[PDB]
Amino acid sequence: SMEQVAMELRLTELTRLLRSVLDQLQDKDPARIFAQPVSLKEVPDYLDHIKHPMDFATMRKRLEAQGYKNLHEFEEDFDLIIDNCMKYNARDTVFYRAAVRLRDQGGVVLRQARREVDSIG
Repeated sequence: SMEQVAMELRLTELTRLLRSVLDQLQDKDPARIFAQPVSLKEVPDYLDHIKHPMDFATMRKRLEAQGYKNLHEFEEDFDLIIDNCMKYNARDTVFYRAAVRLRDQGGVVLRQARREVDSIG
């Protein structure tokens, strides 16, 4: 149907905007602390602690399969990256501190993304 196509074009454009959002958030992580999944070879107990692991590479795979239907779903995954780190690592660690800085800096980006998603529809 033509409606299915129109819907698919909207998803494609959302995907375009989320890719740009993703790039901007990932620049707020210059140490690449959140670039890849936590290694279960190197942190064998991780899944005892963290039930839904997340990282930027995993988001990017979902993104490129057009697997985010709306900004809320994408933000859920970004929040997992931050929140998982802030539970697993103590306050006095470079990891926890990196998460706080990512959260703080990403807030700005996500605030305008929401306006853009609403504005363009």
